[PDB]
Amino acid sequence: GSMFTFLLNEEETLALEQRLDTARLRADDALRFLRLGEAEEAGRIAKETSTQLRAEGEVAPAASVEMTGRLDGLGRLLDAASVGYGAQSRGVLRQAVEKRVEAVTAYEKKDFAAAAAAMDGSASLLAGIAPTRTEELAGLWRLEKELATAHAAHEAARWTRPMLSMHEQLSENLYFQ
Amino acid sequence: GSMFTFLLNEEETLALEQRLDTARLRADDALRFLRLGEAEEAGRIAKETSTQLRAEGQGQAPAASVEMTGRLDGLGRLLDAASVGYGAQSRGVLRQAVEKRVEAVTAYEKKDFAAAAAAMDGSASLLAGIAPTRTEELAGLWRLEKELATAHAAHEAARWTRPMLSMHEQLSENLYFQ
Amino acid sequence: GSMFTFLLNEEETLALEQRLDTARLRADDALRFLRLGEAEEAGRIAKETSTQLRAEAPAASVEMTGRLDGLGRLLDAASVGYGAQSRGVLRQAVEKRVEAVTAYEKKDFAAAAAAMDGSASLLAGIAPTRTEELAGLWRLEKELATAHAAHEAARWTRPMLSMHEQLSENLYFQ
Repeated sequence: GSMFTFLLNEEETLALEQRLDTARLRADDALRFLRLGEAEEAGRIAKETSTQLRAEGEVAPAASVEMTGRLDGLGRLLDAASVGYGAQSRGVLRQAVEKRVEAVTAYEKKDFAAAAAAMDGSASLLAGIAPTRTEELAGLWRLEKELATAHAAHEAARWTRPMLSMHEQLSENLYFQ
Repeated sequence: GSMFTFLLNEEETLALEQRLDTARLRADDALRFLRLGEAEEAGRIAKETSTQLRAEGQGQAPAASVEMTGRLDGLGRLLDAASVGYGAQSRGVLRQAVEKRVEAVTAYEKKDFAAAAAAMDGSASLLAGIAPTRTEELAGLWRLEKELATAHAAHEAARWTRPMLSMHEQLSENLYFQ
Repeated sequence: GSMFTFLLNEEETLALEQRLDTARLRADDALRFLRLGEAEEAGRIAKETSTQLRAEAPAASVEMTGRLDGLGRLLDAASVGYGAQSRGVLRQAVEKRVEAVTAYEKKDFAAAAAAMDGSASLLAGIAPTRTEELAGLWRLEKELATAHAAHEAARWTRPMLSMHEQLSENLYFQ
């Protein structure tokens, strides 16, 4: 095809990339405890990870991108919950998955408010798998929502910053503005 | 990946990509029902998804190796879901299905892609034993995985034709790769 | 400030990549057997895959990231295959992976490597007559993380040496 190559000034994001990568490892291990029926420890890890992510932390993605990421976070939570509690709680887990199906239907219609509401419903239903650990399950869902938003903002800025530089260069070259 | 991004201004290529991603979410949720032993609902979703995906593709070439790499991943997804949903009761049947997947990977490594495709169909067929009243549902899930792998490889092939941005890796002050 | 591009066909690099991709498929199917409680067959495939990988200096941080991912795949397979009866052992193993991540975050890679080995060793307890097989699974995941880190380290020296050789040929032997 045809290639146009720009030389731009680097924006370094490595320490931020590693920080989100580490938060993702932490959330994964909280979910590994949930896969073993250990909601107390899963919740404690999630609370500390959320705390650390907020303490150490322009252009926002489109709402559709936010919901794509949050759907993935809900999927991770449901999959962990299903391994950890499917021996006993398939009734409640089926309800939670049904709600996630409604979230995808809303997402497909571009009704992102209904998508977000259905996803919150899905996570609330999981409280029924460990009713003495509902705060922990709620913290796991908050962490997944927080990591989804954080990754989407980093993925947005990763390409927005160079596209803005290119756009501004072409604007100067073509219109002398 | 993380070094490439595709401009999606054509809107019809936007809508085609979102349609494939959304059919993937649908198939994932059908597999989530299978992980809970709900083969009837898993199959109902798989058939609705296949029907809609085919209809919306109407009126709209990757190597055999590329097709099979994607189909192997679809088989992997189905096996993993069935193992969570039915491993407590049907490890005997699930073991047979995985053995057939192993044979498919051997055929794939030998570049015998016809044998690979056949061995994957045998793996999926053997899965019927975990839920003998829901054998049509289980075949519907496998067809959806194959259909999604075929569609994604096609969309991934029509990728070079679309405008795109790429970042080069800097090897030195004056030397880059892409 | 003129720009020149050398176009090179790296058939050997692609073949190396596919060899690692296929070994990933083999390792995954070993883990699939573990998810079904079939530790004997899992370890057999692991041993056979490690042998084939052997017949056919990494950066520390990259190898450690790969090892942590390998440990995650092993803990996830083991939780599915044995979580119904061996949760006490598996919980201890996950605790060690958490220690490994903390050490990794501090770039204390000796402590991270020790914790990961401890995590995998604790997994042995889920199938006490098959701990050789479970150890074999973990060795394969570490060998794969070493092979990917080695591949990444030599990713540019390979085509650079090929280019250097082609330029030398054209400049001095034509």
